[PDB]
Amino acid sequence: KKVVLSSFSIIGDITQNIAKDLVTVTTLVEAGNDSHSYQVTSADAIKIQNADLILCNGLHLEETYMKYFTNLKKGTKIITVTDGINPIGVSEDDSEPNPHAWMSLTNAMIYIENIRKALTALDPSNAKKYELNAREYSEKIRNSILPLKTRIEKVDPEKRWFVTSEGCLVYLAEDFGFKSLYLWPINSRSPSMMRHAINQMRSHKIKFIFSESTNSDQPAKQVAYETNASYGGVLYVDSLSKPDGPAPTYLDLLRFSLTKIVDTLF
Ligand SMILES: [Zn+2]
Repeated sequence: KKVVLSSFSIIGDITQNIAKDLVTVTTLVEAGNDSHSYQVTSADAIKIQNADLILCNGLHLEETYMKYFTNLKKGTKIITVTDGINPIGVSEDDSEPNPHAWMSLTNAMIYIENIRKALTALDPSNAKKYELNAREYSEKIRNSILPLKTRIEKVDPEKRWFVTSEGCLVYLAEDFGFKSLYLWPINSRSPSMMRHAINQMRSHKIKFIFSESTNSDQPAKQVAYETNASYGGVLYVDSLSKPDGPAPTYLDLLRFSLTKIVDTLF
């Protein structure tokens, strides 16, 4: 039985829905651990050696721990599951890529397709099962998320802003046709970015700013105070929640976070 290692919980869960126990799906950065800054342990090194296929986000998500993906089993490839996704930079222009491509309905389909493709090349005798599984999961995501997009698209053009702490929604904004404002591009910053967000929120009359499940809510609340806006609450973006939490799957993560976003716009 083949072993497929996903770099973090979001990719692991997507892969599980496509493979459905045809392969063993493992995860490097488990839910609750930090996808942007991870220390690979000795036990993790065993997962890496056992991997017949390694599934990474790319867009530099794994840059600080890519060095551990060495001395690999012969034939084991590292697949970048964001292939075909136009990067969005961390600056406001050339700059490093923002890694959070999975916060997008469109990109969900691309993650799924790339994983289907890689699983099929790894395990070609199960091609028909991966094909079926990938379509079913794609439809499942679409059925849950599209009604949220439909509500979101009713927002008036003046209020088309996602304001967050980390720049975690830049791909969602591009996907749905919103503008995004944030305090720092990637979780572990700067006074000027905070000042810029405060001025932009006042200039555009923005009413809400969120924080997220793995960072502090204090900067968002301070910005809310200084802008006469409201704190929007906590979104899930960088990790699945614990199993008894609100976002224990990728589908649930998208559904929860987008629901919470719509429920502040209306
Ligand atoms: Zn992040």
